[PDB]
Order: sequence, then C-alpha cells, then structure tokens
Amino acid sequence: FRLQCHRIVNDTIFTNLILFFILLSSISLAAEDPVQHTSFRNHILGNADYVFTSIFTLEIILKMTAYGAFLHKGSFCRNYFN
Repeated sequence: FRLQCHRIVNDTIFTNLILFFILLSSISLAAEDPVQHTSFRNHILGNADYVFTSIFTLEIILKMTAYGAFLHKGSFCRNYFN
C-alpha cells in the first residue's frame, strides 16, 4: 500500500513537474496584458490562463502527501507548499 510514494518519487515526476512549472510561469505571467479592457481575445486568454492555473493547482495538490504526516516538521524548504 506504500508503493504510491515510490510511484510519486519515480516515473520521472520531477522532470514533468519542472516542465509544468516553467510553462505556467512563462505563460500565466509574461502574457498578462496589464493595461486592457475586458476585450474578446484578451478575455478568452485570461479565462484560459485561469483554467490552466486551476488545473495546475489541482495537479500539485494531488501530487502531494509523499511522506505523509512527516514533512510538516522536517521542512527546511518544503514550507513553500504553504
């Protein structure tokens, strides 16, 4: 029943997580269009960015709980999850 942690650490999860983080940082931030009205193309771009951010948050939270209830105390830098 503990093979889930092994699957989380294995299966190149780190590489795809890095790729997803880089792509979300590049898309949801650089392509922001600060000074604009609601618009149509900008509106649908913002909606797509919101949906992508939501699904990325969902994937991050579902990829959590690797060690279980032990990373809360021994967290040198895992506290970023907060």
